[PDB]
Parts: sequence; C-alpha cells; structure tokens
Amino acid sequence: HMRKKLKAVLFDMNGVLFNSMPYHSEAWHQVMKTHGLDLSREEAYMHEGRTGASTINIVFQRELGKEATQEEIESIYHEKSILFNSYPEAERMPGAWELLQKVKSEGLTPMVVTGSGQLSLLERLEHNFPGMFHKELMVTAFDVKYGKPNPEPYLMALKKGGLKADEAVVIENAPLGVEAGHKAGIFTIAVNTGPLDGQVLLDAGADLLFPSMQTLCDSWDTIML
Ligand SMILES: [Cl-]
Ligand SMILES: [Mg+2]
Ligand SMILES: [Mg+2]
Repeated sequence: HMRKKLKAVLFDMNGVLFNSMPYHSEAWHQVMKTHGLDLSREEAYMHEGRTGASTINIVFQRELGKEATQEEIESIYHEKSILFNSYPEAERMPGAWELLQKVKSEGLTPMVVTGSGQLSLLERLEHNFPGMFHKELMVTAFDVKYGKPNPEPYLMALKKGGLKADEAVVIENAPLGVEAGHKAGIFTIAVNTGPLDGQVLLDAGADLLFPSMQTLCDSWDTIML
C-alpha cells in the first residue's frame, strides 16, 4: 500500500539531481592516466561513493602491489579536483526537476541524501532547486560517520524526517548507493544514468530499475498504484 504510506522521496545528488558523474568519471580516469595507472571511465562509476583514499588504493594495490601514501592520496585528490573544476559546471540532470515537481504535487516531501561534502555542489542545491528541499531534511558527508554503502546516511534521513522505512523511497544511480538504501530497509529505485549494466544495480538490491530520471518520472503513476 505505497500511496497510503509514502511520505518522502530520498534523492541521491550526483547522477540523480545533478549530471555530474561524466565529469567525476573523466577526472578520475584522466588523473590516474597521467600517473600511468588504469582506471576506466566505467570503473569510476562503479566506485561512486568510495572515499578518494579507497578508490586510489584499489588501483595502487592492483597495479603497483602496494598502498598509496597519505601524501600520494592528498596530491591525487587535489589533481582530480583541479581537473573536475576545469570542466563545465554540472547541469541539472534532465528529468530531476520534473520528478521533483511530480512528487511534490502528490504531497510527498523531497529529501537529499548525498555522500558529498564538496561544498561547490552542495551550496548549489538550494538555488538549482528552489523550494524543493529543506536544509533540515538533508543528509550530507558532514552528517555521517560511515558513507554509502553503509545504510547510515539513509537511516539518518529517516531520523531527520521522523519517518519509518515504509514511508520512504530511495532514488539512486550507483551500486554502492543502491546497496545503502536497500540495507536501510527502504524501497529503492535505481535510475541507470551512466554506462553501467543495469543488472549491477539490481544485484546491489534495487527493487525497480529505470534507465533515466525522465523515464522514472513518466512511469511514476504506474509504480504508486
Ligand atoms: Cl575508459
Ligand atoms: Mg549518485
Ligand atoms: Mg540509462
């Protein structure tokens, strides 16, 4: 009985609200390439949600047979940031305004649940989506001990919203994020907005898979009944 119970829709940020993942992927792929290391564009999408350190160490361990130092991690992350910021500013994901407007018109409360602490994207939420969100109904990197795929960010969103899990749905693009929503016990919709096989998102625990935000918006009525 989803129409009766649903109160809130918990949106991830990168790859759901903002179309920033082509730029994060390119920056990771290219920084590693300049260091002579192979991290494909598609693989960078797999690691969406991991810390810079964890991502870097995955590549360092498999290619060089060793961990990166803290000095190597800090410098590669700086390099990645320089590259990312040299690209155009990320636009709103097509379909994101539309789905937000649709759920708002149904009396649902949008929330943001992001692993970002990147204040360059975080500050842009209010003014890219005016009236959609409330600062008190947002979860960012600043609010949590463990990021996705740990369920903590989604469990914290339920707490901030005064919600039970059966009163929310999660909208996620990334396998680690889908895993977090599922492990939080919330009905989780995957939107496959990048180059990954959609099966990866189903295997991470998504209850439904859609190929894009606009497709989900177009199908929202069919879900709810
Ligand atoms: Cl590639
Ligand atoms: Mg994401
Ligand atoms: Mg797609």
